[PDB]
Amino acid sequence: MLDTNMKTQLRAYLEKLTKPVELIATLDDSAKSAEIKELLAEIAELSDKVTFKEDNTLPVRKPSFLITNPGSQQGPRFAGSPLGHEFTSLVLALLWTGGHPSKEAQSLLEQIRDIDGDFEFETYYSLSCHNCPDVVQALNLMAVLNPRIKHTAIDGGTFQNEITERNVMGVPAVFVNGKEFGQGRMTLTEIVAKVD
Repeated sequence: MLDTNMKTQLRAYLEKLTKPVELIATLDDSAKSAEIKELLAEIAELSDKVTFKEDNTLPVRKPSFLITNPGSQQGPRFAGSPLGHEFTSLVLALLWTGGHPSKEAQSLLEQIRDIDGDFEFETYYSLSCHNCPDVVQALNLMAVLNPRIKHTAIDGGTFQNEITERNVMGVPAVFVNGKEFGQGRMTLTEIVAKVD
């Protein structure tokens, strides 16, 4: 759950929201999904621009949630716990989806918006990985920027079966359209270059 520090900090960042943001979760009856429900609950009451609904009907990982805008189905998805060192990533995805501008250069955002082709990214991370945030954040931004680019950040501690199943030896481990894309550090620019 959110610790007093995260909550207070989150409350402060959210003041940057200008558009309404929705957190749509897909849960099961497991304890893990209980945590998520509690967390998305706390987050929603830190701001009136944030709503927490749930559609446990979607053919997606459980638990998981989508960060989007009302009336929209676009945005990055977090499967498992978005805390630990990914908390900054959670904050940023909320901010970006809520209208707050990325610090990236305008010409770069544009190149990202003009990317042709459909890419379904999946990134495995651990709550304690220090090099994962930048990768997760780069792919989240791309998903907020281009509806053709999807991204699901997966907490390895909630989907362990997938870690061995895909033989993930380290994190962050990124996949695109089901196939390995790259592991370890990467920049938004290095990533954008691989997908044209």
